[PDB]
Amino acid sequence: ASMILELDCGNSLIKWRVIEGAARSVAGGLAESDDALVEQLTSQQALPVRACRLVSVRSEQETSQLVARLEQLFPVSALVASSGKQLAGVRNGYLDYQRLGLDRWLALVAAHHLAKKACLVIDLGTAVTSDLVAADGVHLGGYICPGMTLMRSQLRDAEARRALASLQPGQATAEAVERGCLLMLRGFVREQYAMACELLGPDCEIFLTGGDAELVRDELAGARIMPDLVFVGLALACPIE
Amino acid sequence: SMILELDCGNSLIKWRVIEGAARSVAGGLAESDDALVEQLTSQQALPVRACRLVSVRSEQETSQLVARLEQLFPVSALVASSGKQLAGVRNGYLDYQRLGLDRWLALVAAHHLAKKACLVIDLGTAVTSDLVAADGVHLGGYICPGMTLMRSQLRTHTRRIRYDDAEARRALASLQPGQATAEAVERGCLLMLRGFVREQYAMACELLGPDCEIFLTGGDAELVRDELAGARIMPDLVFVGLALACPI
Repeated sequence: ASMILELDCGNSLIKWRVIEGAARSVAGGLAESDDALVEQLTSQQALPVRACRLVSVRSEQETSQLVARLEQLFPVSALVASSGKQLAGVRNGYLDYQRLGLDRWLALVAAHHLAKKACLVIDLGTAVTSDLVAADGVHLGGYICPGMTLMRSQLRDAEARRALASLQPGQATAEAVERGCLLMLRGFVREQYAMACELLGPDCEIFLTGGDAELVRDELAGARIMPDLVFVGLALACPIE
Repeated sequence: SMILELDCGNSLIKWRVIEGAARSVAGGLAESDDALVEQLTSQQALPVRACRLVSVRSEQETSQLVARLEQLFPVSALVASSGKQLAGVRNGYLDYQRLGLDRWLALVAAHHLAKKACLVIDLGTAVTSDLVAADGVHLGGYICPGMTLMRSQLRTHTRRIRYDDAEARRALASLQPGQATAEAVERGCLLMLRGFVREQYAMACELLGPDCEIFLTGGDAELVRDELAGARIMPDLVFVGLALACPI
């Protein structure tokens, strides 16, 4: 049969996966550079990839280049997600709908599509984003702030996890920074939940995504953790056969 | 005769001149060793006959600043140094010398003034928070980015984040969901900042008791003080500690 290669092209990373059928992932990875990406994908050209869809927050030129390299590695005609005032019953909340990062857009649309209720959508990645959508599908807007990665490379994995074994006051540089930043991130999440309760109601659905979701999930007992949220939205934005 | 006081941070150099025990009559933020020596020129007259300072810079850069000072004033400059104890306060870092000297003097000043357990947060380019038990024992602290650093990080992360100061200030008039880049970024970062402060307050109530005194310093203290009505805002906290570290 034919499989689909999906990609999320962020500012500093490219996440990809190949799915069989509707959404069963059989392979995927994270590339810190296009060369790393080509390197990883080259090992999967054995897979019957015959379709491709992706979302990108990079320049129109940078994306076309990537698309070109993709269409070289696989016999496909890549679909590229684009800005919209509406998608799957969800209304873009930006003054200028095109100003909304496409990654945030697809994820928040995916969330409302799945919940059909008001929801809080938080992406804990390199950068952190939070978006709120009313029960009627209207996007209220959102927020942006740095993630653990950006906060780190500014003031400075198994060893860092050790510094994070406690959130009590640090007695050494490494501890102060790691615990400081995580408490700042955890603080942000609580501010988002409070804001959502106020504008969406206490029973709103909560969606967490991004590689650092695990660091804050304990704060919201009922939150739904979905590493591939954006990809759910990408299927809606670029439907295939 | 007056005293010239300086706080040499990694970037800016906050200074002031005081008459008597601590009455400030002049001061300012010098973003560079140059925007200082000359900055002590503009509004000038003040007859300083003593000087003390704390610095978190290389022992090189230190005398590099002390240099153009030992010449501008007939004073034998006093420099604050690390310590395991000061004015009844115990340094809480495993290696007492790794603790930022500015943080150190500010938290010591706080306990010196309260004589109770305290939470001390400095809302500057970078944000720091330290806790001190009622017996004067520093439990340690936290370090994280402040507003300017968070903006800087995001700016560097993506070219899609760029706007005017005017648009930036406009954005902070509300904390509701942003509907434009400046609104999402400015409100996001401020909520993260306000969020960090609430976590610190919770951590303090836990380890120090709900009775602990709260001290806020740094230029961005105003952005978060409403969260702690009882908070004591002290822009010059570090200088209270400098006098304890270098008495005159």
